[PDB]
Amino acid sequence: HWGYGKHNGPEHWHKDFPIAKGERQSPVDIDTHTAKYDPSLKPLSVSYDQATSLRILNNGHAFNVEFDDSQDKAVLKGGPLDGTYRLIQFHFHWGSLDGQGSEHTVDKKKYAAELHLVHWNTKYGDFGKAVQQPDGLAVLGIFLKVGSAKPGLQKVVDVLDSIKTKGKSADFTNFDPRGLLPESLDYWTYPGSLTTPPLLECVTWIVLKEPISVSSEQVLKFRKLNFNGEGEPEELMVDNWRPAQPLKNRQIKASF
Ligand SMILES: [Zn+2]
Repeated sequence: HWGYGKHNGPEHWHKDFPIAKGERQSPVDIDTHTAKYDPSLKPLSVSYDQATSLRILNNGHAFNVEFDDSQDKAVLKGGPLDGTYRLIQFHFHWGSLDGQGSEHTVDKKKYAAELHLVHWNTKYGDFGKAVQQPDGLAVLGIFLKVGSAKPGLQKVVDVLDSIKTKGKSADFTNFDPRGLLPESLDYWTYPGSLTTPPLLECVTWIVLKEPISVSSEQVLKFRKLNFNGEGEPEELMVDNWRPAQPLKNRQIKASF
């Protein structure tokens, strides 16, 4: 029964998911002055040319674009990672207002939204096994600021009318996730967690320094989605972000 409201939101999650107060929770504030350049970090390798998108789903918390991860088609390698991580889904977190919506912050700055490209370590064989390992997932996080339209986002924006409510899905084949990336792959990296229940501590976070720009009309369309199911009272899907969590005994490393 978790969500983002006063009564079921992030301040409540620890009662069902005690790891909410754990040692490696996400997101965090990235203090750009404290993050250390790690000259031994490799360039990220983002290999999305064979990505096979299947479906888009309103899960009552966000919308997920899901990929065929039955083989090594779209993978993330390099940077801080050992081995091959397969793309399984992406989703966003966003705000009711342009001044909030991101989960990570940069020197306490909040962006309008944040894109999460979720990958799993193929050495664990399936996604459900991967989330029970400390190096099971790699999530590529990309900030969204409101400015110019992102052309490669518009196919996603166009289909949101067809998945307005919780449990609706639509076929979403032949979507190229390369169109959501900024020019630069400079990043920050730290060990953390899923930012939604069950809050598992299985994620290597890779957060790109360069935001992408989306238009006010693009993010407006995200805010027309509904948290509720069809035939239930309308609740706009806005402010589906977890606030920054204590850094505790962690260092954020910069690739640049
Ligand atoms: Zn996320």
